[PDB]
Amino acid sequence: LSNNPQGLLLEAIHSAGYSGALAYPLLAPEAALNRLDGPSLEEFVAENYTAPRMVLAAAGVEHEELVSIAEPLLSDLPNVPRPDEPKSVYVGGDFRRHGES
Amino acid sequence: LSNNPQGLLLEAIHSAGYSGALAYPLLAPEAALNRLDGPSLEEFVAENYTAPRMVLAAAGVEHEELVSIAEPLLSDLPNVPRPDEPKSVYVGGDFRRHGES
Repeated sequence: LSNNPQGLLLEAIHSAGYSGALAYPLLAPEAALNRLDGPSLEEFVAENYTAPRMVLAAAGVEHEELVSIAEPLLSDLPNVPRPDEPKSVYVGGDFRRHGES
Repeated sequence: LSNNPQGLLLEAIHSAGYSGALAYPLLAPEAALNRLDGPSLEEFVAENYTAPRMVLAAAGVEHEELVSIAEPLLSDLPNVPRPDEPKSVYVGGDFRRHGES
């Protein structure tokens, strides 16, 4: 990953400035990469992929046929309400990482 | 190197909280290691390993014997003017490095 310092700096800004929900990394550090599992992903999806968070957008598709095809395949999901939004607070921060370049 | 964090932190403190002389690292970073060479060592030794900065100390040796064997081996070194010691100021802040969990 080190070959793209721009993305690294953007991620470092997020990690070092935000605290919590927005400071959570986006690129799966080594330990978490080692620890992740199929059941972990399955539980994450089952808990977070609920109906009030599904939007089926179409670009050049007629509405009538689109809904006629996507109603049977989606109307049977459980109606789990939206959880509380993950709150984060912005603080200062200084990140610094030496390397070869 | 990471197996002993104490030495790493001593080196880090020296580098961070000194500026030139004491800040010069002791464990030869990778770029310096690649740059280093035999002729460079030759020149460094020939420039620095001079007589006015050499002490030969014995622990269990008669002084007469030691001097009688050492004078025919060190008396002909060139007399140099002992170039001055480097300067270093203390003002320094923080070093932070992220590793294992």
